[PDB]
Amino acid sequence: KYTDKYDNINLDEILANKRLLVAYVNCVMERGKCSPEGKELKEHLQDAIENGCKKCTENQEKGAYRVIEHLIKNEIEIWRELTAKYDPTGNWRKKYEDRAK
Ligand SMILES: OCCCCCCCCCCCCBr
Ligand SMILES: OCCCCCCCCCCCCBr
Ligand SMILES: OCCCCCCCCCCCCBr
Repeated sequence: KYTDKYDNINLDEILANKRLLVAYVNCVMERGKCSPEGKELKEHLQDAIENGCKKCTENQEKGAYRVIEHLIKNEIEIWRELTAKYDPTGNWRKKYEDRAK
């Protein structure tokens, strides 16, 4: 089971501040420095894609959808690079895009 120690981080504040959001994106894309939380996310994202969040907490599932919907609607280029890197066979791309729409 993934740790819940970072589960009280306010995702709304991150999504509303481009500088904060880009820091996490560059970390997960393996082109920028990581915060402790960013490193933890980077280290579990591939696994979560392979098993549909089987080890995610309820807060992580809810938070993943919040972040993903925001990217699909407002940061298309970021969404595309993330899904291409972590989900190259497209297990979830159409499913999340359909929900967002
Ligand atoms: O439940 C919250 C734990 C994860 C803490 C990191 C939040 C990062 C959210 C921004 C992700 C941007 C796409 Br890489
Ligand atoms: O259905 C595929 C899920 C895609 C999003 C997975 C988010 C994984 C969150 C990992 C949290 C680790 C603590 Br920082
Ligand atoms: O095709 C699926 C690609 C999934 C990439 C989205 C990663 C965003 C995860 C954010 C984690 C937040 C949980 Br608090």
